[PDB]
Amino acid sequence: ATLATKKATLVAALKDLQRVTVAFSGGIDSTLVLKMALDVLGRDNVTAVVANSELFTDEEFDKAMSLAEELGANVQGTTLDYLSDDHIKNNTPDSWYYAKKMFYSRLNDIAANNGSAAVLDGMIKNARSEAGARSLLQEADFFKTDVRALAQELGLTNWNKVASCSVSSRFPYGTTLTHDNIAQVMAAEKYLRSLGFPTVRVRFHNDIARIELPEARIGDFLVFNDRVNRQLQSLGFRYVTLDLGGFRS
Amino acid sequence: KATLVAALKDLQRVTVAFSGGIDSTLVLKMALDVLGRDNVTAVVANSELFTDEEFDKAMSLAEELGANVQGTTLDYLSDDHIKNNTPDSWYYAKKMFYSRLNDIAANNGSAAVLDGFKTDVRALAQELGLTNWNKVASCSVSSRFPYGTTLTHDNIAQVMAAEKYLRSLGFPTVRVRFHNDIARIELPEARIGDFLVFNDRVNRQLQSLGFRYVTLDLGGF
Amino acid sequence: TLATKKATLVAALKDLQRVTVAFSGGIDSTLVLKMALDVLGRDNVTAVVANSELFTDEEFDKAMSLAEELGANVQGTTLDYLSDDHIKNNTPDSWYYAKKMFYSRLNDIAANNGSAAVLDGMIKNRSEAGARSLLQEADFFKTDVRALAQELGLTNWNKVASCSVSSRFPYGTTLTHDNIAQVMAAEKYLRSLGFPTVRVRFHNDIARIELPEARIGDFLVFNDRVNRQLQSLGFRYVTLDLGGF
Amino acid sequence: TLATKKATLVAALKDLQRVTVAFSGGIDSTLVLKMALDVLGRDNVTAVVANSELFTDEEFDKAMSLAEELGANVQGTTLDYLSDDHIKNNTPDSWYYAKKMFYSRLNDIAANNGSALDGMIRSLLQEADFFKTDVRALAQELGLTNWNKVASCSVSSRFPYGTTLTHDNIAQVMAAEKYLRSLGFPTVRVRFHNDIARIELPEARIGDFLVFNDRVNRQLQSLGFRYVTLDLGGF
Amino acid sequence: TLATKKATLVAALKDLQRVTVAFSGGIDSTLVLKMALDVLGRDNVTAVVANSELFTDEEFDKAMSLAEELGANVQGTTLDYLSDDHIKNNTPDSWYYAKKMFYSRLNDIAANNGSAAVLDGMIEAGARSLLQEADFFKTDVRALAQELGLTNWNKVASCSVSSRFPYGTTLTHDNIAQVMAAEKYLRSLGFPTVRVRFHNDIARIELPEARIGDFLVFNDRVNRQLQSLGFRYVTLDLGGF
Amino acid sequence: TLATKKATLVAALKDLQRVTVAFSGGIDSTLVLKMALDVLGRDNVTAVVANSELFTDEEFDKAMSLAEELGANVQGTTLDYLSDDHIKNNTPDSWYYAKKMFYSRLNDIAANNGSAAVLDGMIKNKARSEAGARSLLQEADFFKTDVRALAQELGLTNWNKVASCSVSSRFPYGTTLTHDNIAQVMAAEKYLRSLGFPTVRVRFHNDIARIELPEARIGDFLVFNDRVNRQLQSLGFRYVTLDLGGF
Ligand SMILES: [Cs+]
Ligand SMILES: [Cs+]
Ligand SMILES: [Cs+]
Ligand SMILES: [Cs+]
Ligand SMILES: [Cs+]
Ligand SMILES: [Cs+]
Repeated sequence: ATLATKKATLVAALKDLQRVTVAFSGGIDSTLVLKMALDVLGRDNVTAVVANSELFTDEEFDKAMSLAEELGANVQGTTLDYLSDDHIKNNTPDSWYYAKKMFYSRLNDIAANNGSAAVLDGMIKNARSEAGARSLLQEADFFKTDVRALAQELGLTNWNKVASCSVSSRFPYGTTLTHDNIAQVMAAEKYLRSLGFPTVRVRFHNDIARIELPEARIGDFLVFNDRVNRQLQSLGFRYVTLDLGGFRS
Repeated sequence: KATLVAALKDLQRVTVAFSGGIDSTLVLKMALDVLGRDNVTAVVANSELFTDEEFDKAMSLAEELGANVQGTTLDYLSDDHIKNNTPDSWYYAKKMFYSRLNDIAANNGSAAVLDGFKTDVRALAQELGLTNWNKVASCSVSSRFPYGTTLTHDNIAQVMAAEKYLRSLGFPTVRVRFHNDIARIELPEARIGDFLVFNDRVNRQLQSLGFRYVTLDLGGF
Repeated sequence: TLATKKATLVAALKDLQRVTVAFSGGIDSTLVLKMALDVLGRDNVTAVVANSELFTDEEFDKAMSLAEELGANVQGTTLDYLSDDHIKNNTPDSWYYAKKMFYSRLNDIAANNGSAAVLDGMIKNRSEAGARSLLQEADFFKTDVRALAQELGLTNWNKVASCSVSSRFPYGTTLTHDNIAQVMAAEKYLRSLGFPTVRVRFHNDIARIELPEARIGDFLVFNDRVNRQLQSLGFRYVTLDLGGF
Repeated sequence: TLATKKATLVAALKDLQRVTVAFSGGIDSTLVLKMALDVLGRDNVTAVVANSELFTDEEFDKAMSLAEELGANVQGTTLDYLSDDHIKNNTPDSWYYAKKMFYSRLNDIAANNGSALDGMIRSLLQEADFFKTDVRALAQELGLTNWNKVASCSVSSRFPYGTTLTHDNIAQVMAAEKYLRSLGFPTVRVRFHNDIARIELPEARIGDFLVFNDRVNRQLQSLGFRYVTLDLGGF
Repeated sequence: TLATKKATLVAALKDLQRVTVAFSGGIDSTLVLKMALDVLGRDNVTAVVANSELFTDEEFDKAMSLAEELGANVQGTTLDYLSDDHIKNNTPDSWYYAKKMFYSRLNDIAANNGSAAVLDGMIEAGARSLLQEADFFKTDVRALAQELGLTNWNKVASCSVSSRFPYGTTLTHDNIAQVMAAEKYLRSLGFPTVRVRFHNDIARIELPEARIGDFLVFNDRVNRQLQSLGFRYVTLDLGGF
Repeated sequence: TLATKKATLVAALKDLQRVTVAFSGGIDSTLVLKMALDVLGRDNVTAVVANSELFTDEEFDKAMSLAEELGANVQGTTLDYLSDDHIKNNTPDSWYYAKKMFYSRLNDIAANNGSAAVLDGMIKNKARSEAGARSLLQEADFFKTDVRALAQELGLTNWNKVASCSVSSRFPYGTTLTHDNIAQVMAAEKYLRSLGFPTVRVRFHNDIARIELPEARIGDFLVFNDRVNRQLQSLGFRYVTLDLGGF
């Protein structure tokens, strides 16, 4: 339960694996996994993969790609067409399962080709598990607090402090995702973020946009009312609203 | 004042469409004062598209002036143009309204039904003026529903309860626009700042009335 | 039946011949004072307005002028509410011990000028003092009060009623001249900033300010000024109740 | 005593026999105009309204309609305050030369109709001991209901002492206040500081102003101001 | 001059031979515990962490965990501060008599474990502040902390819960729980610096004035929560924190 | 490549043997001072932080402590920027004459330290080069990402993430800088900073102070309205205003 033996667990596991492929998201957990992998195995035996997809922002992709380079890993992007699976295109409740399946199926193809012994992700002990992958922080009982601590011990400083999550969550179940509406939602959230709100949602309800913000920031939002209204109207919405129960999940 | 009083003497017996406003109160009192309690019949309309406070306040308000008051109820929702909320709904409603007042007038015996310049009106008001006004004007609840939407007994009650709640918080000028699972709240932009302490309570309150998401329009009115 | 009620009221006044009216400034006592004046004449009506440590000087001056404007001969009287321990110690029965002291003074006043009874504005919604509510004996229903006032031209009364300052103190807490002055000064300040509906609840070294919730947002710009002022008025801590009014 | 002062006003008016009233549209000028009418009769009282380059056209018209509705024969007059250099150059006594020019014209009109009065609290109200609270009482007692709940001061107050007033800056200032008024702020001043607009609001209203920040910034910038600011001490 | 400062610390430690440390979890106690461990070894160092009713269980656990991570022999003990009448009735002397109970227990621990002194972290009970004797400034502590690799201390300061009560009000287990439950709630809304001041039936909240604007959306929710926790009135102090 | 960029830099430091560092507190000067310390040792590196009337005391003290904590012998020095007529007269040239005066002092310090060069923290993208000082990161092709790359590798985790311009930006170009108005502007911003607004400008318009804040922070300012008004009025301003178009 000491942070040191947690680290020791992580190091011996990697030494056993010898060659790894890292599912690199750009967050703190992914950064700790990629950083520790390089520190134990060296740049030649680690491959960082970043997924380019229509369900996450281009900025998240671009900074993650550079973040891996700053960590000293040979990084490789790969593009995933999530909308090619009908459960995702039609935004059923099982969408998450087919997305992760399509994602881990792609990473195992990559690892199988560069000879790697495992795919690595940044699951930590916090209902999620994925058999064809090794979550070494979860496996060594790394808690959110242990990740921040080991990250500071190593000097890792520059990750992406906000998770942002898949855009399918901005559409109701049963709604079909298209390039236009996804682009419509992404343009809206990019705007609200540029005003200073890193945690933001623009939920799609056809002609109504419903914005979720953290309740503690709603007071500060008032100065942007008219600008958000006119801008989100340029993107296709007729009504621009603010959900009074703020940012739920 | 000279012309209006002479016009009243000519009609002798009248029925007044009483709204509670500046015009309706002044005409009803002058009609009562010129034609007498025995010759004036005041009617105030009760309907599913306006709140009971407008109705109940109007019946008690006119009695205070000393006129005999008569309520009548109108099933606007029996007209398909209103039930289906076409843009022409206003016209069929007013048509349905005056045909009811003309039936009433014919049976009571009135010569006419009276309705409600403003600068000349404000002056004649000063001669007496009275209190227990109805200083706020009403609007039909049809405006809270889009044109394609069919009006039901439940959603009208739903929207009216929501506005009645928001009014009680201290926001007399408000609209709760109906979009099925979404409530869209219109407030005057100068009041949106003052609304913030009530956010969570309005959310849980309007949700218990049937709404799934409770929202506030960034453009106010 | 409105005329029927007014006639009853008139028959009561004419019969009594001389009256003293506890004039509050409100619509009801104003209507009573107007009808009393109209039925018996200025010389046979004495309107009394009570001055006490439990209400503001502004409130007293306002009632005194409202009686003067109707054309009534008006007389102020000062009451030492704090001499009775039931008020001084602010028990929950304080409301009645205050009203008992009030009607007894009205009977002393009435007894010396010659009035047949004391008049107040109680309404069909005191007995121990021979006080009569002519509006309530004739089933005036608040709607009739607004009605007879319009008939008579009564247009200008005291639109907001005055609560006693004892409501600013918790039960059992003893009132001193300074506590009352502290509280009233605090509310006079807060009203002057633009908050006509306000309370400064007294909790010894704590001030607890009650506002209409919709006005708290506007209140923020005055926190430090209000804090320093109510602190200079005797409070050590100045707080704002999260549950408003 | 509220009637003892009414008697003073009525006694003074009968003595004057014929009157000319400087009617501003406010509570005080309204009370005088009504009393002159009822004590002296419509034929012996003339209400004069001053129009000038220093007050709003809306302010003039609201006064004109109220005087007629009170039943007075009312007469408009225009004053070119900008022709006196003390007014145009806004030195500190500019108020005195404007008021002098105003009463000199009001004395002119009155002599020609034949009258032998203003709303200060000659000011027949400030003689009978009216202290603003007495004025509202006589206003309620008399049935007066409609006047200007917001007091209109001359726009020369928006410029620092020494600034010369032009039609352009005056219009600029009046356009800005007219804009801010339409947003829900009836009490407002836009102080002119060349390229800087300094906006005074009642402190109780500053909280509500935030939703309009960017709109007024771009609007007052379009009227000629470069920087649009809000005075922290407000009105 | 910094390298001579470390030397004073090393000599003072070597002279003592066996030590017990009052470990707070902060940077100073971390530096003292780490250097004692580095000079004397785990077998000659005892880290003491106190559990008491005036500080949180969360804070207790974090000091316990920080001490284990440095590799120290750690000894928790509980202190019943409310058995001293100065603390229970919260006179103004409470702070000093509380510290006396604390240093008496640690010196009792030190006498039985075998240590020469009780060490604490400060830049009449035999306690010794070695960073002080050697003249460490806050600037010098952060410097030696990085020289050693320390990154993980307790960045949050901790006041005793006696500060939430006025002098003369007596502290009980129940009102203390009430005050701490309230502050933890407010912290969970997002206000890390907060006090819930106890005035019997009145709750008085001190906040950073810059966050009072942001607080309004929680007004009614805080009212009902702290009312449910025992308060009758929930108030906000206008002069902030 | 980065392994061999560190290499060029470490080789360059060994050649100079003794150095003086222009320490700003930012990541770039932090990387250089840290590498000089790691390659040449504490005895051979002298960190200099400049105090002046055009920058805050907070920025000065924060840089001094960052160098102390990094393990460098740190030495403050003060510059009288207002003695140069180009700086006092707030022309568009002022920045250059300031940097000339600044590097001129670093060279005197260096001559007394015994150092072979003056090092600054400039990276690949006249005052610096007229004085002969050297940007060692520029010389190994360090780009912003290579600075961040190496900062993690050395453990550098604590630098000064906020940049800070000279006070002359609070004055229009025609205005000549005086000690009294500089004190006026700086006291005000230090005041506003203490209220909880780290990003602030007090623009000087003679009798008018015009305050720039982030729009997202204007809402929070309300409880401080009357105190900021009276405080800046006590500092010499007649009117204290807030720009509606923020920062
Ligand atoms: Cs797994
Ligand atoms: Cs109804
Ligand atoms: Cs009094
Ligand atoms: Cs004009
Ligand atoms: Cs505990
Ligand atoms: Cs300085």
